[PDB]
Amino acid sequence: KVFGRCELAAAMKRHGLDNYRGYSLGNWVCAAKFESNFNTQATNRNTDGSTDYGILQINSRWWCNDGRTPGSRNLCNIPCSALLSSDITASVNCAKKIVSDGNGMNAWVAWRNRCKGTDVQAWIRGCRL
Ligand code: NA
Repeated sequence: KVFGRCELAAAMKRHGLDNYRGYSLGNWVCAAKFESNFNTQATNRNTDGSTDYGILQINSRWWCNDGRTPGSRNLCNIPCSALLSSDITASVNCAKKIVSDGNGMNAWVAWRNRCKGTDVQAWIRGCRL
């Protein structure tokens, strides 16, 4: 599913991401935009052989099991395919584990490079939330 910007914001809000560990909703929407262009089916292979999955591009080296990333962990305890669902619950629940891991949203390279220190509230302006 390709979300609309406000549709995604609402979904994320309902799943407890607004201000989760102090990151306002616009941060999450901004990261999704640049990670996946709001497409839950997005996948991208990394140089190390791991793959990033879903709307928030969660990596198989640490967070999910894809059966093809040797020596990896599965810290969210989920098949990576669950992250591609139109239902974002598994991505959100896993993202809450990731953002709590020490480095905050800096875990998402696109957040650090494209969202951090920008007016992220712009991503939810105009939405009914
Ligand atoms: Na893994």
